[PDB]
Amino acid sequence: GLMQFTLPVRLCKEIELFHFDIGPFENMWPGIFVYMVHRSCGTSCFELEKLCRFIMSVKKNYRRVPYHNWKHAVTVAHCMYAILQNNHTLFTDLERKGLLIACLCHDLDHRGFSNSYLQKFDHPLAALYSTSTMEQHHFSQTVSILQLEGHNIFSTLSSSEYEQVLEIIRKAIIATDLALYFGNRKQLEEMYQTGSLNLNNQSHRDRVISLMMTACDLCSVTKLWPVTKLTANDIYAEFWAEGDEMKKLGIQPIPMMDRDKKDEVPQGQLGFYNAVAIPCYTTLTQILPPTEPLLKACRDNLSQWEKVIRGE
Ligand SMILES: COCCn1cc(-c2cnc(N3CCOCC3)c3nc(COc4ccc5ccccc5n4)cn23)cn1
Ligand SMILES: [Mg+2]
Ligand SMILES: [Zn+2]
Repeated sequence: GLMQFTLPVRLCKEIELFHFDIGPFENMWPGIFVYMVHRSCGTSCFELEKLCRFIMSVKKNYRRVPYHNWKHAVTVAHCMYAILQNNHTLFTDLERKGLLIACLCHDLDHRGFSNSYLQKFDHPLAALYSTSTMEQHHFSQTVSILQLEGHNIFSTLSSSEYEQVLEIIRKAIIATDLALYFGNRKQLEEMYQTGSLNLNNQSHRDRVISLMMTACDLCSVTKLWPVTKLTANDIYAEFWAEGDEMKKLGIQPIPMMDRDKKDEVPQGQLGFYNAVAIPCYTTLTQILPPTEPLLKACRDNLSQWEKVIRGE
């Protein structure tokens, strides 16, 4: 059904840009993921029938929430695409496959509630996945969907190669738990500076991949402003929707998840960039220099928030 698709020539060149925006090509998002895989791992790392089967199932299990939904998955997948394409040598054939799948499934069957909420109100997900709650569920879902009839796109890997690819996927879905980013960047940051970072060192390698994921995951901040500005709202609908349930249970939510403090949105976003996004994209560039356009777009949108906060 999908299989017969081919991307328009108008988009081939734009799709390679880091600041590419999938937004006005909704009914092509699956096609673009077929595209980004064929361009990266060639047209014969997955049987086309099995890839298309898998993507549409991935789509199915993305809910109709405001931010953590199928649009957000593809956008992330795209960033990693642009990262991988700009640093083609540095990552193994096997890693390229995993990181393009892992991104796509990184928020699979997401409920639009944080781990804070799922843990504060004792959700069964928090009963099972004690830390990194939603992030563990997300990987879980990749497993089941892979085990579905005719979905195992990796089935052509050796038994050992198969297990390596799941590890990579699992590690990269967990690293998108922002709680782990701070420590991950902190440790990356020192390794590079104290001069001990080493691609060859597999534990070192995993952190590079984890930060990559965090860069792709938040990459809405790296687009043209009228995209970035629109995307900001999407996250807040979700956040405030969380707060609102808390309130219906007698509980006051924190400012970010309280729609009565929406006049502070620029304030939050300006502080988010400075506390999270900028450091992320600084350490990504420092380690992966040709991926610098991200940091550049992140700054651009930062001063756009400045402009707003002080009224221009
Ligand atoms: C506990 O919530 C889950 C963990 N968490 C997620 C975030 C977070 C993630 N992504 C954000 N993006 C990516 C998409 O483009 C918009 C920015 C993000 N923005 C924020 C905004 O930060 C705040 C902080 C305090 C605020 C207080 C009042 C009004 C707005 C605020 N925004 C938090 N996150 C912060 N903590
Ligand atoms: Mg997540
Ligand atoms: Zn995400």
